[PDB]
Amino acid sequence: LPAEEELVEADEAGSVYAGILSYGVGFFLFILVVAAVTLCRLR
Amino acid sequence: LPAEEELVEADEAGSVYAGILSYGVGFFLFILVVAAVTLCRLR
Repeated sequence: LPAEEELVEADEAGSVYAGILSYGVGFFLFILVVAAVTLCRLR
Repeated sequence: LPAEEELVEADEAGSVYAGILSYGVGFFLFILVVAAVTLCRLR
């Protein structure tokens, strides 16, 4: 019962740097809905 | 599910992924000055 050679995958700049994206992306979405409403209501 | 995540010292997402950050970060700065002014001028 030999073992079949199985490839491996390493994690790099995936879930590490992504933590910083939440700031730009997260703020983008929140700003889109926030600015849109605040701006629309200002009209 | 034998597979799992891991962290190691390496260089990645140098000037490649950074291109996507410009969207979040860039919009953040532009939104800060834009929203601030638009909001301030509101009242």
